[PDB]
Amino acid sequence: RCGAGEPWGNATNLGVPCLHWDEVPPFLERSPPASWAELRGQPHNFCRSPDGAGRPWCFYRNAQGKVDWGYCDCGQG
Repeated sequence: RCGAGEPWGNATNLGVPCLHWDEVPPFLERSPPASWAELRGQPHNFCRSPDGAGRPWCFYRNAQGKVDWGYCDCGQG
């Protein structure tokens, strides 16, 4: 019990901040499950999920310099 597909906003609930969708570098460190062009949150940052598993996700940037995507659910591992 924590939140089934809980979009914690501009940070993954596990505790890692989401980067802006238009600020996603061409050299991405993690590969997304599909094209995310239609997440349509380009100007801003925020957990996005049209389909997949009814579970929002964002691309997060960590303080180690990496930019990968993560599920906004509740520590998805």
